[PDB]
Amino acid sequence: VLSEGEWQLVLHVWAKVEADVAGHGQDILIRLFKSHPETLEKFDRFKHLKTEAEMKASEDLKKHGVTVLTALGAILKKKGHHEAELKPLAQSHATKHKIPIKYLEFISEAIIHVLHSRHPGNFGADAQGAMNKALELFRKDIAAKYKELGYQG
Ligand code: HEM
Repeated sequence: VLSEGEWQLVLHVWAKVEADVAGHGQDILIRLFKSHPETLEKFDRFKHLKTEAEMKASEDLKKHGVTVLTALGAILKKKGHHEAELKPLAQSHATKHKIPIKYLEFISEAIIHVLHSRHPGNFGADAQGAMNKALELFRKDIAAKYKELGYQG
């Protein structure tokens, strides 16, 4: 369970993200695909992209990144009260996309890398700790839902 103070560190950096969610989404997805190329293979729409340049130039990848970060933003703003938001996401990611928890750890890593790089003003050690706790909470709740749904994850 996060403290209010932890949630405020999370939402303070998220507010900066929201200055340009499309750019942040591109950086995060590209970092994920570069750091863990196996994750790209889950995306039938994107797995043809060969290079970072192709990824940066993809309008559809940018749109998807906005979709992803907007969903996660909505989850973070619930400050842990995210049961309703998690249900459809867990279902799609378990049953249609088949995303293991290990891959959710990888995208969590990518989020943290990007925030650390872009926002050292609002992502010092304490703030990163808070964001890690929020993402661990998300992953723990997603893992419990995967098990309910029948997916080992
Ligand atoms: C912060 C974690 C994540 C969030 C908030 C998120 C959010 C979303 C959202 C909102 C969608 C669109 C609706 C849906 O199908 O549920 C989506 C689609 C998808 N997600 Fe995720 N996602 C996350 C992590 C992952 C990861 C780690 C992978 C793969 C390694 C993944 C693979 C996919 C795929 C393959 C689709 C369908 C893409 C398409 O339209 O072609 N997601 N995700």
